Amino acid sequence: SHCQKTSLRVNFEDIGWDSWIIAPKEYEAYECRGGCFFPLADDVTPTKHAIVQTLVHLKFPTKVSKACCVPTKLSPISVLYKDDMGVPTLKYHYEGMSVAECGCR
Amino acid sequence: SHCQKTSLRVNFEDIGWDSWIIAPKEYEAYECRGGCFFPLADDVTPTKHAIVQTLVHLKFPTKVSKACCVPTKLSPISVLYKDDMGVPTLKYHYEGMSVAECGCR
Ligand SMILES: [Cl-]
Ligand SMILES: [Cl-]
Ligand SMILES: [Cl-]
Ligand SMILES: [Cl-]
Ligand SMILES: [Cl-]
Ligand SMILES: [Cl-]
Ligand SMILES: [Cl-]
Ligand SMILES: [Cl-]
Ligand SMILES: [Cl-]
Ligand SMILES: [Cl-]
Ligand SMILES: [Cl-]
Ligand SMILES: [Cl-]
Ligand SMILES: [Cl-]
Ligand SMILES: [Cl-]
Ligand SMILES: [Cl-]
Ligand SMILES: [Cl-]
Ligand SMILES: [Cl-]
Ligand SMILES: [Cl-]
Ligand code: NA
Ligand code: NA
Ligand code: NA
Ligand code: NA
Ligand code: NA
Ligand code: NA
Repeated sequence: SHCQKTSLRVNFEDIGWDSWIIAPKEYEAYECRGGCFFPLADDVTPTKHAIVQTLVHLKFPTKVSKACCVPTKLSPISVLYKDDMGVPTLKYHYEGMSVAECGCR
Repeated sequence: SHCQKTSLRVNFEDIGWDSWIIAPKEYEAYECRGGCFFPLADDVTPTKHAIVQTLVHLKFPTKVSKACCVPTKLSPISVLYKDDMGVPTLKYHYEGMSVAECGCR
């Protein structure tokens, strides 16, 4: 029950990107679910600040917050997008769109 | 009320690091408080995945989660630590201990 990568299928029409993304209709974004708490896992790759914060949160839960599970590396997808001239263009590596790694931060 | 850097003073005795950190006693870790929601701010430097996720969260709040405000860059501190030989040693740049920048991820 710790920080890891789960599935998240994102339909572009739901987020209102349909007016400038022809295809695909949906894609697999993934998301990062899971607690950042001790005992920690081997591959959350946690920062020292995350560790410190998680501990101060144990001592002072009402004041300080836990560290979050977040994407630590991202991947491109390809998209077929409406050009300002109204000409379908391909964006081969549309950066930052899918999750490669999660971690505590 | 958006993602930004607030103060967080961390006493090493509270987190149980006192047994191997002689000095300092306390330091300024900072933390990243604030919502990741729209309308966004100019300097959250948000990733496309964070933006997509925040939108899917609006449509499906019970299922998907918001994007978190997290440290995006960190700074060292210096620490005076007990060596395994029992000899105070200085760790001049103890990396990853303080927040330099926050962002939505
Ligand atoms: Cl899904
Ligand atoms: Cl466990
Ligand atoms: Cl641990
Ligand atoms: Cl670190
Ligand atoms: Cl809180
Ligand atoms: Cl472009
Ligand atoms: Cl490209
Ligand atoms: Cl290529
Ligand atoms: Cl891009
Ligand atoms: Cl404080
Ligand atoms: Cl606002
Ligand atoms: Cl915005
Ligand atoms: Cl991005
Ligand atoms: Cl949820
Ligand atoms: Cl060392
Ligand atoms: Cl050093
Ligand atoms: Cl130096
Ligand atoms: Cl280090
Ligand atoms: Na969904
Ligand atoms: Na408290
Ligand atoms: Na390629
Ligand atoms: Na405090
Ligand atoms: Na829902
Ligand atoms: Na220096």
